[PDB]
Amino acid sequence: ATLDSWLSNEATVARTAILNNIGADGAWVSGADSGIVVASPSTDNPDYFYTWTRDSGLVIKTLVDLFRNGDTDLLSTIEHYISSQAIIQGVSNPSGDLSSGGLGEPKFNVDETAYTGSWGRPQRDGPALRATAMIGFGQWLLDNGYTSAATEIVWPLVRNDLSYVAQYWNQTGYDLWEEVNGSSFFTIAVQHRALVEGSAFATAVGSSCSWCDSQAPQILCYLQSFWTGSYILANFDSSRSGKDTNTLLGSIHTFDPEAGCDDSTFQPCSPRALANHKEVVDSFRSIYTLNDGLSDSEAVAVGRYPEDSYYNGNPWFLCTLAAAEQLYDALYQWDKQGSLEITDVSLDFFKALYSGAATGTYSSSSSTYSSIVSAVKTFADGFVSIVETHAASNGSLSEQFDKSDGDELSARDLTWSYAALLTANNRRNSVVPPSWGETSASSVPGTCAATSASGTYSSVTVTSWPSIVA
Ligand SMILES: *[C@@H]1O[C@H](CO)[C@@H](O[C@@H]2O[C@H](CO)[C@@H](O[C@@H]3O[C@H](CO[C@H]4O[C@H](CO[C@H]5O[C@H](CO)[C@@H](O)[C@H](O)[C@@H]5O)[C@@H](O)[C@H](O[C@H]5O[C@H](CO)[C@@H](O)[C@H](O)[C@@H]5O)[C@@H]4O)[C@@H](O)[C@H](O[C@H]4O[C@H](CO)[C@@H](O)[C@H](O)[C@@H]4O[C@H]4O[C@H](CO)[C@@H](O)[C@H](O)[C@@H]4O)[C@@H]3O)[C@H](O)[C@H]2NC(C)=O)[C@H](O)[C@H]1NC(C)=O
Ligand SMILES: *[C@@H]1O[C@H](CO)[C@@H](O[C@@H]2O[C@H](CO)[C@@H](O[C@@H]3O[C@H](CO)[C@@H](O)[C@H](O[C@H]4O[C@H](CO)[C@@H](O)[C@H](O)[C@@H]4O[C@H]4O[C@H](CO)[C@@H](O)[C@H](O)[C@@H]4O)[C@@H]3O)[C@H](O)[C@H]2NC(C)=O)[C@H](O)[C@H]1NC(C)=O
Ligand SMILES: *[C@H]1O[C@H](CO)[C@@H](O)[C@H](O)[C@@H]1O
Ligand SMILES: *[C@H]1O[C@H](CO)[C@@H](O)[C@H](O)[C@@H]1O
Ligand SMILES: *[C@H]1O[C@H](CO)[C@@H](O)[C@H](O)[C@@H]1O
Ligand SMILES: *[C@H]1O[C@H](CO)[C@@H](O)[C@H](O)[C@@H]1O
Ligand SMILES: *[C@H]1O[C@H](CO)[C@@H](O)[C@H](O)[C@@H]1O
Ligand SMILES: *[C@H]1O[C@H](CO)[C@@H](O)[C@H](O)[C@@H]1O
Ligand SMILES: *[C@H]1O[C@H](CO)[C@@H](O)[C@H](O)[C@@H]1O
Ligand SMILES: *[C@H]1O[C@H](CO)[C@@H](O)[C@H](O)[C@@H]1O
Ligand SMILES: *[C@H]1O[C@H](CO)[C@@H](O)[C@H](O)[C@@H]1O
Ligand SMILES: *[C@H]1O[C@H](CO)[C@@H](O)[C@H](O)[C@@H]1O
Repeated sequence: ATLDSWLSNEATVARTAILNNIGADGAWVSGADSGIVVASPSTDNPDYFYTWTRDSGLVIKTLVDLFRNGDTDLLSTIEHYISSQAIIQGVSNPSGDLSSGGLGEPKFNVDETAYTGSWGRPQRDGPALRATAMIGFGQWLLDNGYTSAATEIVWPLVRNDLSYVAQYWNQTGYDLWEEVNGSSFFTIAVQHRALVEGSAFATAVGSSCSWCDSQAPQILCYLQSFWTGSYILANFDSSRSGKDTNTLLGSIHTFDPEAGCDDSTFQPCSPRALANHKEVVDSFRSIYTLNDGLSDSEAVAVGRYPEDSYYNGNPWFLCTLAAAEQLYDALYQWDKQGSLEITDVSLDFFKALYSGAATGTYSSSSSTYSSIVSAVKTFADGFVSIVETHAASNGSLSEQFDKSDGDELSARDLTWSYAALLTANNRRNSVVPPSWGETSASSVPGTCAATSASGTYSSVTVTSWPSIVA
């Protein structure tokens, strides 16, 4: 009643707020160039008035999906983004130049100039995310007869990012939270996905990605090492416990609606992703006063990692939403399959929600299935109610919400917060993203090798966009 309604409304605010944070007509970000996604309009305490390759990549993939589903008015936004990326790719920065590491640079100034101070660089997820966002649009272009745009503009840009992923996946860098210098799950997971989908896209435009092909199975191989036997290790080279919403994000951003409950790829309904979900969420239950009194069967406010001290370490809107989004994704998957399986690995996850849980297979007409899917949906929705509870009255969503009183804190109107609302809502409604080919890319090689493949680098110039109609 309350929730369903709040969401319809929030989805509208979320779409507007996002556009307000994109140049060069964005109402909140005067100064940002055309196609530049600003993290937040907050210029002071904290200063988030920059454009991050990850943030923009995530937001744009979200907008691309809205567009393909009928939000035709987002066309110019997407086109501006792509054109801005042709320029950014060639900007010389502390990470290097186009062909010498430049692509791994985390953030840039909104005016498209390099950010030259000290930063946790490089961040190798960036290029994989940007490539995923473009491939989605490039697919639309091929399907609607704009073959030339797809082949001469998108492909060349994706080609750069994919060469980067193939070349450096096997090197340390900073995590998505920009603090741990090592090897991180999220990064590895989104890289694997980009290579696979880059390869298919390349073939579709009449070309190839030999380096996509040789490296994908190796990244997948390596990805298996993050499973500890209990949960997904967020990063190697860390002294933390390793329980981090990074791993939830990793699953949801690599969710393929055609995939079964594959452990190799950590799908939302995979026993490993389910076991992981409980361990990560449970880590926040006793550290936030806001969670005081809630039982193990109830949704709680979720932060990044239990050890977080950032602004004292508080719940984040996007983290809380990720916790719900994974569940909506699993429900979808179970429904499509027509069954749900409970294993020894996922028993704790299920039992906390449905105390009569026992291992076995449960068809969709079975009493147990109905019992579990209801409890799961209720649980997922509870995460969303927490968000509704703490959002501003006009719908404004901040980065964080206070661990004790739930007031909004840290960067205001965070673009990533709004994109996270949209995808969770979509998933809640059975609106899923296009497949990335997970079904021909979940086989793990017998032996993992520490390797790379060098692709090719070439600067792209976007002279003009054909007069596309949608
Ligand atoms: C829902 O409603 C909310 C509530 O109104 C809307 O949010 C508000 O949006 C406006 C813009 O439309 C923001 O205005 C901008 O404010 C900053 C200053 O912000 C700091 O100070 C604020 C006030 O400080 C005093 O008053 C408060 C009020 O009670 C006291 O609490 C304080 O103690 C002080 O006494 C303060 O409110 C701000 O806090 C918010 O942000 C922080 C940090 O991110 C959060 O932690 C907080 O929780 C809180 O959310 C903040 O501390 C100005 O700097 C901005 O001016 C720039 O932009 C103008 C145009 O937008 C321009 O005219 C100016 O010249 C200036 O331009 C410069 O900066 C731009 C970048 O932003 C550049 O692009 C530009 O080139 C140039 O360099 C602006 O005035 C409000 O801060 C914001 N308020 C809140 C509470 O968030 C919200 O948008 C609505 N949502 C929807 C979906 O509609
Ligand atoms: C480049 O690619 C190669 C090839 O894929 C990568 O090499 C593999 O590296 C993984 C990760 O180190 C490694 O797996 C380790 O094997 C050890 C021996 O079998 C294990 O002792 C070790 O255990 C850690 O991880 C477990 C989960 O897998 C945890 O349960 C366990 O507690 C350990 O975790 C703690 O210790 C680590 C230290 O390794 C610490 O950083 C953690 O934060 C945590 O505190 C691993 O299982 C494979 O054996 C390697 N494979 C090969 C063929 O050598 C290489 O890492 C890649 N390099 C980069 C930078 O990407
Ligand atoms: C993931 O993909 C592999 C093929 O690479 C399949 O064997 C598996 O069944 C799943 O579809
Ligand atoms: C599944 O396919 C992979 C490649 O994607 C192989 O390396 C593996 O051995 C299995 O045949
Ligand atoms: C890394 O290793 C693989 C095989 O182990 C090679 O094929 C590759 O060229 C790189 O040297
Ligand atoms: C990636 O790194 C490998 C090293 O294993 C090189 O052989 C390859 O040329 C590329 O630089
Ligand atoms: C990897 O190595 C190849 C071979 O030298 C280069 O052409 C490519 O630019 C990348 O550096
Ligand atoms: C790698 O390959 C691309 C395209 O095949 C070239 O344009 C580039 O100069 C490099 O040789
Ligand atoms: C490498 O490839 C790009 C994309 O086609 C060109 O713009 C550049 O001139 C070089 O041939
Ligand atoms: C490719 O890179 C060149 C510089 O090497 C740029 O001038 C061009 O704008 C594109 O970014
Ligand atoms: C795109 O094309 C222009 C030439 O028309 C180059 O100068 C630019 O670097 C990019 O390759
Ligand atoms: C538009 O025009 C420039 C100059 O010829 C090209 O380099 C660019 O790739 C696009 O075709």
